[PDB]
Amino acid sequence: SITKTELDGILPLVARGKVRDIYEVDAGTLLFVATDRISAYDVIMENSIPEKGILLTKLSEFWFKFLSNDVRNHLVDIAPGKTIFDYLPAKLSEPKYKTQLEDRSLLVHKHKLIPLEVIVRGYITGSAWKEYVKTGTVHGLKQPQGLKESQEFPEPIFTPSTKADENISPAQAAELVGEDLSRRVAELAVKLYSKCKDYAKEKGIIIADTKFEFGIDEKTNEIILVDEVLTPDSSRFWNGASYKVGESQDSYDKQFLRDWLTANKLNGVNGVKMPQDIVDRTRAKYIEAYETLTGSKW
Ligand SMILES: Nc1ncnc2c1ncn2[C@@H]1O[C@H](COP(=O)(O)OP(=O)(O)OP(=O)(O)O)[C@@H](O)[C@H]1O
Ligand SMILES: Nc1ncnc2c1ncn2[C@@H]1O[C@H](COP(=O)(O)O)[C@@H](O)[C@H]1O
Ligand SMILES: [Mg+2]
Ligand SMILES: [Mg+2]
Repeated sequence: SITKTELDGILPLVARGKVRDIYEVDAGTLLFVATDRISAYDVIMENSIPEKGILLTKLSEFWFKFLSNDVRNHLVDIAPGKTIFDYLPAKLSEPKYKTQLEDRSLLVHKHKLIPLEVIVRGYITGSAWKEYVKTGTVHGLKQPQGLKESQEFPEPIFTPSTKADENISPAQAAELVGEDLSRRVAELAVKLYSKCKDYAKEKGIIIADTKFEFGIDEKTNEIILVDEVLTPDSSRFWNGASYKVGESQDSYDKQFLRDWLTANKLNGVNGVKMPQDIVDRTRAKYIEAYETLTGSKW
């Protein structure tokens, strides 16, 4: 398992997120390394879920391919017969480095990002449900009366956010990134979410909502799908089997972890080591999401 990548300065670091380490490959290219870290209640666990980052990378690769005729994406085309390692400095093929990178890394074009978190919600839950119960709105948008918890919205909706996160209205998104650009990302995001939500539902997973990020290629005026796509870290995954309108749903991937944290008053606490049984049960859910959605065997 890979918790924290250690590349000994071979590439400069651009960022470390909750789960991913981002390196600069060259002036036009980044390397996104998904680690096996996991977060709950906005804090990272001390220990890892082995191979989570491989599974999530491969799931993202599946979705990029699934959506290849719908949207351009940031992946660098790896030539036939080659691997990402052929596009990286030779030293990163040495075992001490290759073992940290293989199967969990994506080579991506640097794009100009549209600085907006493009959340699409298919189902009313989370902060959207809380706001709705209080004022009948979601990100300020008036909703029909009588929706029940976890109910499907009449149509999936664009509900933007700004990173720290702040739920904002569509009008505020247009202030931030321009009216026409906000309109284009909203329309595209809803199309992409709906297609993938329908596919996943037929496989038995409900993707209640998802967070996309987009770039813009200004030379072609094309919106580019970037960042994390339709993983349980970027989305709310629910078990289809146990879906019941009018109540909360278990987290597909994190409910075992959340239950254990809650039982021990560890929600939100730093430095927490998960017990082996929690690690194992959580890992098995990632493998099942990967196998069910991609049709591949792990
Ligand atoms: N193709 C792209 N080109 C340039 N930047 C990108 C591209 N795709 C995503 N990014 C940016 O790269 C970074 C991805 O890092 P990552 O999402 O793993 O961590 P984070 O956003 O800092 O924290 P978090 O774990 O909460 O997402 C983000 O700053 C994201 O907006
Ligand atoms: N941009 C990329 N970064 C890292 N791995 C990639 C990338 N593109 C494709 N791959 C991997 O290369 C293999 C062949 O994919 P493809 O190049 O699309 O034919 C797959 O197993 C992918 O996981
Ligand atoms: Mg991010
Ligand atoms: Mg992803």
